[PDB]
Amino acid sequence: VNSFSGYLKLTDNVYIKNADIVEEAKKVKPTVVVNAANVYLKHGGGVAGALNKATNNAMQVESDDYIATNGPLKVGGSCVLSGHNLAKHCLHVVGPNVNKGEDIQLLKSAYENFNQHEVLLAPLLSAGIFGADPIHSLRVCVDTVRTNVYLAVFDKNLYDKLVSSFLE
Ligand SMILES: Nc1nccc2ccccc12
Repeated sequence: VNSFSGYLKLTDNVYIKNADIVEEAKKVKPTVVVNAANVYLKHGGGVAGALNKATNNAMQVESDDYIATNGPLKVGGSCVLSGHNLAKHCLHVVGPNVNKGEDIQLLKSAYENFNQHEVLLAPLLSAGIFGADPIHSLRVCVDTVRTNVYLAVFDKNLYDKLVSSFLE
């Protein structure tokens, strides 16, 4: 149904809300939720752990089956797997992990994966355990994504800083 509500329109195609992405998925019934994935699709932490728990581990079971046959993703890459109870599809996108020395330039590649989907519910890529500057990630999103992205930011303080930064 893609019933997004209460988002702040930043650009013609980028929207943001102070919300929990899992509760958004339940409310919106998006066609596509983006996962903040790693290359092995091991969803023990970060947004990936939240999404996987909300699928009662179905996302991890599917992901383990996928990796054993298909091999890992690349940093900056993506795959499309089931959305389970959260969405029709899950776009698993690997942003660079700058806490582990990966090149922040790959954040552009990461966001380019969104352009194959008309509308997405997504987290800010490379945030949290991936260590990138969230203000920078929002700029790369706005500069790179051409399709309609609805960003959910959990932490109110961080939301407020992102919106302030963007309106400067
Ligand atoms: N659950 C959730 N939703 C949106 C953004 C997040 C960022 C980090 C952890 C959880 C998040």
